[PDB]
Amino acid sequence: GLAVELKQSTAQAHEKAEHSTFMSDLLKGRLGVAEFTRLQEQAWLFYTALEQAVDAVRASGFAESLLDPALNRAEVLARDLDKLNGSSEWRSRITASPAVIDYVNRLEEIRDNVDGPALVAHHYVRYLGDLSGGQVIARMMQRHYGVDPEALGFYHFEGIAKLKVYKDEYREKLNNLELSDEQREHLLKEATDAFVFNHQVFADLGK
Ligand SMILES: C=CC1=C(C)/C(=C/c2[nH]c(/C=C3N=C(/C=C4\NC(=O)C(C)=C4C=C)C(C)=C\3CCC(=O)O)c(CCC(=O)O)c2C)NC1=O
Ligand SMILES: [Fe+3]
Repeated sequence: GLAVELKQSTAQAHEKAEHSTFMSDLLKGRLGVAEFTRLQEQAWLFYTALEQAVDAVRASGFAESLLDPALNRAEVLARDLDKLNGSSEWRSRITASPAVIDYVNRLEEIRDNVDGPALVAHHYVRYLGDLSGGQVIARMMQRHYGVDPEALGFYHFEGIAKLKVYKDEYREKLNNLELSDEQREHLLKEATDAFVFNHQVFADLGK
């Protein structure tokens, strides 16, 4: 089924991204809230784009049930960024790193083409990862750096009760999407690209 094909097809790419030096250093406690704050700022930029593409694709009637508005992160992230930075100065200060320009560009292309299969791929890579590994990242931020849980809204998924059931239903929804061979292939290739973008985001943060 598609959920299994996605996981396996992308496993290599998930591994490259997951074990990048910046994320590895961040999670081990080698870095700081400032570095975590920089990541969330870059994530705000790309979640903002992702969610415009989700909106376009949901509106077209494609994969509707999967593209649960409860997953939207951009607004909670801004709120986390207001707390982390102590004001909204960040909105005028932040600039997309080169990795984020490419990532955001691809998201805007998908938005504008209203490319359902491609958007699903990006949705899987960001949201199922947030739901899967996000409590680990949040827990490390509180543990290593004393980050206040109120500045970790991005990881809380307010509005979802049983998380493992949610993930299971999300995978069933993936397995239920109607897709041509052409569309399945395009989705799978796009999932690898999504991991490729995210790894470069961390590389650029590492620099
Ligand atoms: C850009 C980096 C990055 C992305 C986009 C990412 C996404 C991601 N991680 C996942 C699972 C997972 N992710 C992790 C671990 C991590 N996940 C993390 O993001 C980090 C920092 C860790 C480090 C511990 C583990 C253990 C699983 C298995 C859980 C599952 O399959 O639901 C899944 C679901 C796999 C599936 O069920 O098909 C996705 C889409 N993981 C990443 O690392
Ligand atoms: Fe992960």
